[PDB]
Amino acid sequence: PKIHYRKDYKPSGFIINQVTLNINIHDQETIVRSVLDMDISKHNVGEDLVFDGVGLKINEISINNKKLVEGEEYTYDNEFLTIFSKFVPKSKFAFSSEVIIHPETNYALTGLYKSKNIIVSQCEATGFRRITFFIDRPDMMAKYDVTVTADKEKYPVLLSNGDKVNEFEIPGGRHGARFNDPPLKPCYLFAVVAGDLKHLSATYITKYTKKKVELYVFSEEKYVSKLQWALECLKKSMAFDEDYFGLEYDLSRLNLVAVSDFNVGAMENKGLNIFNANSLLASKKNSIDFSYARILTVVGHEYFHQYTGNRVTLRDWFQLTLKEGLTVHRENLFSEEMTKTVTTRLSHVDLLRSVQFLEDSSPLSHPIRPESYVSMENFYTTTVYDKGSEVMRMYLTILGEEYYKKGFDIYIKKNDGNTATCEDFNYAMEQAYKMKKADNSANLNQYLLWFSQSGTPHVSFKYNYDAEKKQYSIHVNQYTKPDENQKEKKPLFIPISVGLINPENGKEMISQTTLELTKESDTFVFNNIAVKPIPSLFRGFSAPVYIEDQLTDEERILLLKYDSDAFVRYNSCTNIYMKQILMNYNEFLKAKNEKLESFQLTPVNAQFIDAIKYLLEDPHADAGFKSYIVSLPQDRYIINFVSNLDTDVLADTKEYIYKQIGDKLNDVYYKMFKSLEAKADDLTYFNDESHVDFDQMNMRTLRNTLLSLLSKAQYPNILNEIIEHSKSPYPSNWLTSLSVSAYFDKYFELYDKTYKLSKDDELLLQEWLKTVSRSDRKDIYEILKKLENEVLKDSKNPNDIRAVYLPFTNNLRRFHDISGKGYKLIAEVITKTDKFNPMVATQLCEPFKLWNKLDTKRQELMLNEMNTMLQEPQISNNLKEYLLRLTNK
Ligand SMILES: N=C(N)Nc1ccc([C@H](N)P(=O)(O)O)cc1
Ligand SMILES: [Mg+2]
Ligand SMILES: [Mg+2]
Ligand SMILES: [Mg+2]
Ligand SMILES: [Zn+2]
Repeated sequence: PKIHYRKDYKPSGFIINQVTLNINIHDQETIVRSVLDMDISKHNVGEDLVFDGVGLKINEISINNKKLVEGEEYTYDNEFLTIFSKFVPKSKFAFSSEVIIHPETNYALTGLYKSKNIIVSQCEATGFRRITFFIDRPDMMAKYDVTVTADKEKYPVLLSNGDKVNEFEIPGGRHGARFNDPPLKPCYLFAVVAGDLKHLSATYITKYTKKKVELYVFSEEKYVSKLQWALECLKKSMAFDEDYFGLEYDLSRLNLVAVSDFNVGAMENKGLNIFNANSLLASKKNSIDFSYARILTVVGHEYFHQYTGNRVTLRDWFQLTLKEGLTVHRENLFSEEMTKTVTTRLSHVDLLRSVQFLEDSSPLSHPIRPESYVSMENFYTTTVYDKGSEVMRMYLTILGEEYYKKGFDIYIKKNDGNTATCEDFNYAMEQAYKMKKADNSANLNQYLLWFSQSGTPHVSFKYNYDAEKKQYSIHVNQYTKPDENQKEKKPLFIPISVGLINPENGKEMISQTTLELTKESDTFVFNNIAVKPIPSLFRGFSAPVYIEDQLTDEERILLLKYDSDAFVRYNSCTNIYMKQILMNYNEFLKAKNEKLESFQLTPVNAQFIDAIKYLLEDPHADAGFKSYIVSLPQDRYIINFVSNLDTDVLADTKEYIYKQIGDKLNDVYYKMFKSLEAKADDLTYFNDESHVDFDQMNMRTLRNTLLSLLSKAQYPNILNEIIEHSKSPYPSNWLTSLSVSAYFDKYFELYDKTYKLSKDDELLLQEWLKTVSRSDRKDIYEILKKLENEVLKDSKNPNDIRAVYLPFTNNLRRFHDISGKGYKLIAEVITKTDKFNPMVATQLCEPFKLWNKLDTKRQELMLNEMNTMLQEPQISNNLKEYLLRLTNK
C-alpha cells in the first residue's frame, strides 16, 4: 500500500472551480451526474489528470461535452480514473460524468448510504470519491450547486449545503430540490440528506450584527420528541462562541440531523451537521444521564468546527490536529462553563491518562502531527484529538485568558477564508507571547516539539526547605522514553501550574504561578516561605505528562483534604491508590509464583480511609468528586505502571483493596445512599424537557457508585434497595439496578423487566445491551450468546455491535480468561464486521492495543488471534494496515 508523507505535500496541477451535481435517487440505484468546471494550475507540468473515484460504475465520462474512450483515452481501476494528458485541455474546461452507486447496500457508512429509511452522506475524510469523481483532498476548494431528486412519499425532506433555491415536481411521483452554496469549501464538507424527517426549530439572534439564524433539528418521526435538548445545546454553543471568542455564526440557517447508523459521534458539514442518533436525541424517560453531557459536547464540538475547521481550513490531512485538537479544546472549555461541575475537567483527564497514554506507549504511538500515513480513515485517534486538545489548552495556561483570546483572535483574523498549518497557529500564539512577556525576542519555537514528538513525558520532583532562610526549592526533571519515532527525545516546553499549601491551616502560600520548564531539569526557588509547604503540582492537570510527585501518603492526604485545586486533590488520591495497588499486586504475584501456602498483604493506609470518610461525610463537598474518590483508578491507567501485567493478579489486588475500604466504610456508604435519595431522584423537573441539572446527575452517579460497592460487598439486605431502585423513573437508576443485581438470584428477573422497559426505544435498547454486556456475571459467555441469538442477530448497526461487545471487553476477569476464549470471541466479531464496515471492525480492535503489556501467556494468546485475523484472505486494507502496525510486523 502507498505511504503518504507529510514532507511530500505539493499543490495539485489542477483547479476545480465549480461543481454542479445531480443526484437522482431510485429504488435500486442512485445515479449521480457531475459537471466540474476545471483549470490547469501554475504548478501543472503536463501530467495525466487523475481523479479519485472508489466503487463507481461509469455510464460515461466527457471533456467539453465529448465522450472519452475507455482504454485509449482513460483507465479506471475502481480507485483512480486516469485521463492521459494528451487528451487533457490546457485552459478552462469541463469534465463531466454519470456514475451509478448503491446507498441501499452501502453498509460501510462512508460515501452515500441508507440508514433505516434516511439517505445520508458521510464524506470526511475520503468518502466524497465514493459518490463521484474528484481530486478528493482538502485543499481543492470549489463552489457547489447541488440538485437532489427522489420519490416524494419516501423522501419528502431534501437537504444539502447552502440555500434551497428551487423545489419542483417530477412525473412518476418524484420531486427535486436545488441547493446553491456559492462560498468555496473542501469536498469533505459536502453533505446531502433525504428522508421523511420531522423537526423542531428556533430562531437565534446573533450578538453583534443582530442577524436572524434559523435552527432546525431533524429526526425520524418516532423520535422527534427527543430533539429538544439538542436545540438548547446549539443555542448554548452559539452564545459561548459569542461570549468567549467574540465569534458569530455567518449563515442564515443551521440544520442538525440524527441518523441511526453512523461510525462516530457526528460531522460538521457546512450548515448541515449530521449526528449519530446517540449523540443528538435524549429524553428524561428514555435516556440515561450520560446522554445529556454527551449531546452538549457533540453539538458543541460540531458548532465550534464552523470556525476551527470550516472557515479556517486545513491545507492537508497531516494538519488534522489543528482542527480536531483545537475544536476538542473549544468543546471542553464550553462543557466546563455549561456544566459548572469540577468532574467535567476530571473526566477529560481520566480519558487522556487511561486511553491516550495507553496508545502513546503502544506500537501505535504517534505525535499529534504524524509524518506519514497509509489509511486516512485510521488517522482520527485519541492522540490527535485528546492530546491535541491538551496541547491547544497549554497555550491558554501559558498565556492566560486575556492574551490567549488575543492570540486566538490573531489566528482567526489572519486565516479566516484560507487554509492553515500548525505553524500558523503557533505563530499567532507567539505574537501574544511576545506581547505578554513584553519582549519581542521571546519565542515559541521549542513549543512546536509538542507537534512532532511522540510519547508521554515523565516529570519528577525533589524538594528542599531551609527553615532558617524561609527558602523553598522545587527541583524538576523531565524525560520522554525513546520509541520508534525519535531515538533522542528533546526537552519540551512544560507549563507547571503550582500552589504551595501550608500543612498547618490548609491556606495558599503564594499567588497563581505557572513554572515554565524548558530544560531537561531546573530548580525553582521561593523566598519568604514561612513554613515547609506541601506543593500542589500541575493544578488543573497543566501538561499531558506522567506526574511523579514523590510525596508521602501523609502529604497526599493533606492535599486531598485541604488543597484548592480539584485535579490535584483527585491526583493525590489516585497516587495513594497506585502505591497501594503496586504493593499488593507484587505480594499477590510473589504468592502465585512461589505457590505460597500462606503470605501477608499490606493493608490500606488507615489515615487514607479516614480522609475518605471525612470527605464523604462533608455535606458541603461535591457529590461528583466523591464518586471519583471511592473508585480505584481505571485498569487501562494502572497498566501503564506494571510490566507483564497478569490481569487475574490485578483483579485480586483490586478486590482486596475495595474489600479493605468497604470493611471500614460500608455503613457510611449505606447511610449516604439513603440520605442522597430525596435530592438525587427529585422529579420536580422530569417533565421539563430543557431543565438539565448536572449537580443532580452527579448525585445519582454517587448513589449508583455506592450501590455497586454495597452490592459487591453483599451488605445486609441490600437486595431490598436494589429492587426498589429498579422501580425508579430514571434509566440511570433502573439500569444500575440490573448490573448490581448480578451478585443476586434476582438478576434474570431484572434482566427481563429492564428489557421490557428498553425494547421499544432503539437508543435505550442499546444502553440496556451495554448494561448486560458489562454485568459482573459468571455466566457472561452464555449471556452474550443469548444477546446474539435474541436481540443483536445480524444487525449491521455499529451502535448495536459496539453495545454488545465493547463493555464486556472491560471485564478484567472474564474477557482475559486464560483459555483465550474472550480474545477468540472478539476476533471473530472483528473479522465478521470487517466484511461490511472496516472502520468499525478497527474500532472493535481496541482491547488488543495493550497486548504487549500483559503477562507472557496472554501476550501470546492475543498475538495468535491478531495473526489469525491478519491471515484472513478477505481482510480490508484498513484493518490490515492497523493490525500490521499494532503487531510490529
Ligand atoms: N473517523 C473517521 N474515519 N471519519 C470521520 C468522521 C467525522 C469526523 C468529524 N470531523 P468529528 O471530529 O468526528 O466531529 C471526522 C472523521
Ligand atoms: Mg459501487
Ligand atoms: Mg448571549
Ligand atoms: Mg435498529
Ligand atoms: Zn471534530
